[PDB]
Amino acid sequence: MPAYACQRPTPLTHHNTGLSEALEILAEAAGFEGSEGRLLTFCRAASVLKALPSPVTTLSQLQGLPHFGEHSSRVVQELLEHGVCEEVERVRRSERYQTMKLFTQIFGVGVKTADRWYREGLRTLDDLREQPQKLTQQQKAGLQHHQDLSTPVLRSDVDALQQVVEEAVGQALPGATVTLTGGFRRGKLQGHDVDFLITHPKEGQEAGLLPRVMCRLQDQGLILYHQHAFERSFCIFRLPQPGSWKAVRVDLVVAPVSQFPFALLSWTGSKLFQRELRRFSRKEKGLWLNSHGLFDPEQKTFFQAASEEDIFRHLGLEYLPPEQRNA
DNA sequence: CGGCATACG
DNA sequence: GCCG
Ligand SMILES: O=c1ccn([C@@H]2O[C@H](COP(=O)(O)OP(=O)(O)OP(=O)(O)O)[C@@H](O)[C@H]2O)c(=O)[nH]1
Ligand SMILES: [Cl-]
Ligand SMILES: [Cl-]
Ligand SMILES: [Mg+2]
Ligand SMILES: [Mg+2]
Ligand SMILES: [Mg+2]
Ligand code: NA
Repeated sequence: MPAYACQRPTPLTHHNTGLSEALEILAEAAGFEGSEGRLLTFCRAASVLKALPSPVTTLSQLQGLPHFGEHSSRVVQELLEHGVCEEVERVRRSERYQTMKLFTQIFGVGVKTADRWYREGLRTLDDLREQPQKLTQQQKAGLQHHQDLSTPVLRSDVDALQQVVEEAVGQALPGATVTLTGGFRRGKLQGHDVDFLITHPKEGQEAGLLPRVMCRLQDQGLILYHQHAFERSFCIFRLPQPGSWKAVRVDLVVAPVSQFPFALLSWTGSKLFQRELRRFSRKEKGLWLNSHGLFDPEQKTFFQAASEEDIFRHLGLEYLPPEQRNA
């Protein structure tokens, strides 16, 4: 079992679901306390279990697996022996965890804002609604739409939404294309949002595109919230439903075609997969990876990629399709 | 021990 | 919290 998640296939569904879920609770709680390192270790340990070919049934099967030391091994040991880990259950029921989870789930509220509200004594969404002078416009939209945004987006919803985005994109710039990315590209059946990547086959034509797209969608009455030159939009869209509609989070990103493989790789995820790939690139290969390119800081050159396959090859990694990037 | 991903809004 |  290699140490980086980008070195091994990780499918969406696997054979250690309960164990991985428990470790991810501890990872999430570590993040709420500001410990990024602990969060990463617990996330990495969970992801190792997702990559195994069969269920862990005995503690001895953890021997030699990366990211399993005394703490993660004890969690697994307790789940195997008793079906429950006391530390995990204590986190689950804790007021701190439940409130930080509730607050950070809001679009526009991160850990730092949630923590400050927690320390001020706030606990519920109605607590926040009763003090709207303390909210940004983004947070107000996140709070007004919180209920709809807490409902999973279905893969059945995605097709309808891609068609409306394509219509606006085609008027904004004929020939521009829309690609589904994020979790749905990795095979998820549900999501918290829909992620799209937009480009045009003629380098340079995509400059200035996203404002033109957003203005068109707003004129069609489909935008419930957006932030307004720009190239990324994190919006709330109106999606039709039987006799009504619901609010859905949609992310739109524009990239030049020369950067498209890098942007597609970056926005397809998973989040852990991308962090691990970027860490691998820098620490093992001495190359700096981001959503725009892959840089050699010694030669001061960028690697020209025509496909995600090119990028895996240039990092010396076996290619993983999106469905195997569910780290 | 140092390190832990990344840039745009 | 774990790796090198
Ligand atoms: O902190 C982050 C968040 C997101 N991303 C990049 O943005 C992509 C989309 O980020 P999302 O937050 O939309 O996640 P997701 O689509 O994988 O899963 P859902 O919760 O939406 O179902 C991610 O898959 C990752 O590639 C990061 O690189 N870092
Ligand atoms: Cl590999
Ligand atoms: Cl690390
Ligand atoms: Mg998504
Ligand atoms: Mg998104
Ligand atoms: Mg230390
Ligand atoms: Na949030």
